[PDB]
Amino acid sequence: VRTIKVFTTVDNINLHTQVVDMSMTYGQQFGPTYLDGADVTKIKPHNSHEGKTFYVLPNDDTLRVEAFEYYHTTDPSFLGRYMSALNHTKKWKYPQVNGLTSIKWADNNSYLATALLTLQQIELKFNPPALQDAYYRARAGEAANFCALILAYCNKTVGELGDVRETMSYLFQHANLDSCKRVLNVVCKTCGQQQTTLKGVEAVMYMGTLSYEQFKKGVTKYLVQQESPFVMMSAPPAQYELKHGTFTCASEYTGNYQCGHYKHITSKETLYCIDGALLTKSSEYKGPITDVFYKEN
Ligand SMILES: CO/N=C(/c1ccc2cc(OC)ccc2c1)[C@@H]1CCCN(C2CCCC2)C1
Repeated sequence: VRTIKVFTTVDNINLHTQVVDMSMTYGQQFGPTYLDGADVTKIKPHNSHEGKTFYVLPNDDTLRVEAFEYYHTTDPSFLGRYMSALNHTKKWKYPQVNGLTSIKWADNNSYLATALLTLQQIELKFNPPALQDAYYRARAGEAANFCALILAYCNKTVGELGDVRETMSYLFQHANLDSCKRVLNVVCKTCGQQQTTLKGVEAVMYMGTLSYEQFKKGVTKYLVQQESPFVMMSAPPAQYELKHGTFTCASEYTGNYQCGHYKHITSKETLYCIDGALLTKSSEYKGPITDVFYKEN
């Protein structure tokens, strides 16, 4: 009997040595099987597959535990959806722009590129090891896996239209933000002392205005005390002037012909508009901004 040695895994951390009969398909021996995102279930082993690592679906307690510990989800479809996305994201190009990893436009990924750029400029501790590992690989230039995971965790497929604010929110909900806090106080002369506190993910997000200067000053009138490493402000896309040094980064959204497109503006020594692979540098920027991110120092 002709056989080769392969490795199976669900996390690419614990590798399980397996002997495969080249006469049988991977699906008959392991079940649904993947190589770098490609479904090889109906494929028989090639000699080139010797010593390669293959993803399989967790069909036993050992693989289930390893999967849950690594991904922090029980969704049985997660790994399949992750692999399906990876087979595309691995083919995307990831150019370095101004020291930041970006994505060349493909499969309507402007929102992912903009999120990827933003994530590199804020300090975030993910709870799932899968995200934390891919996060640091993405910051180093290898972001194909991180992008595939974002798609999987957000229940979005390659090519699906997406929203940066949504994507950031759902990723924040897989992060440790327990120390973040936003204390709100009612501004009144007759109501006395009225305060409520938002803790966790709610404290790092706000919808309604883009300016932190205004948000801090007011809103009935509410005084705000913000204690978070970062804050994301979102508002309907409208013409908005981005002044250098007054923000960290921002998302621009254009809706020409109801076909959306995102660009990323970051504030470095000057303003940089990163549109996928494209880069435009300006001292001033006016555009239809919809998200602005601010960092604590
Ligand atoms: C015309 O786009 N309007 C948008 C929008 C509308 C109301 C908002 C109200 C807000 O606070 C009250 C805060 C943000 C808001 C944003 C987003 C802009 C970004 C792109 N999205 C698209 C929707 C599907 C794909 C992406 C749509």
